[PDB]
Amino acid sequence: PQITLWKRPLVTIRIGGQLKEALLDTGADDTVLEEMNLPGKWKPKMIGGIGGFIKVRQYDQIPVEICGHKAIGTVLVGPTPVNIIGRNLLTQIGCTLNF
Amino acid sequence: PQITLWKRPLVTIRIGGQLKEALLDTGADDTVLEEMNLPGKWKPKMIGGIGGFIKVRQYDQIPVEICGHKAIGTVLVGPTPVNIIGRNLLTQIGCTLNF
Ligand SMILES: CC(C)CN(C[C@@H](O)[C@H](Cc1ccccc1)NC(=O)O[C@H]1CO[C@H]2OCC[C@H]21)S(=O)(=O)c1ccc(N)cc1
Repeated sequence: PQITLWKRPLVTIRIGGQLKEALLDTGADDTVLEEMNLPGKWKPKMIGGIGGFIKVRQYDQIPVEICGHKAIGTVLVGPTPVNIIGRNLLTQIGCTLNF
Repeated sequence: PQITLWKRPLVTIRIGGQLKEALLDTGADDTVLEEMNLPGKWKPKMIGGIGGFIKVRQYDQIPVEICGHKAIGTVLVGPTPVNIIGRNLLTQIGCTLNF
């Protein structure tokens, strides 16, 4: 799709079998989801945002379907204010910015 | 033009007659720039992201050019680690997400 920006670019995703809403976030290097259970191994990591640093759980090589487009990559889980889809997955689905 | 998301979507902007590098950020409601001493009235605000909140100064109706496209609107100024062009100005320069 082409998505304009007069509203937040919120989309439905599928992950670990479940639906969620998430924000397409070109200013995020990484995909960060609010607290949820995912299968498999994870590693403790830290990541910084505008307000400082948080602890997250890093899950690798995770399948995520975004507006019907498939990705498989790293998902961080922790106290983000909103689920965000970062560039690690936006690149997989072929996103670009256009003006 | 089209901006890839393999790397951070940094572009040149002009504001308050300084040229700066800033992120084209679909995840940001409002534009936030690194600390700078702009002229004019402002109002305090808190904005929140990963890690919590920062305090910023809200300026209104500031001219900002972004890759040669003119815009004018709200600019927040405070201790962000990166200059961020948010949706308030992205719409004004014609920016969409596409996949
Ligand atoms: C978390 C979003 C809902 C909101 N943020 C925009 C977001 O794009 C920031 C923008 C950003 C970018 C760099 C540093 C701080 C903030 N990215 C971010 O937090 O990404 C994190 C996940 O991937 C990592 O890569 C970048 C930081 C990590 S935000 O910076 O907090 C923000 C909040 C309010 C406004 N008006 C402006 C910006």
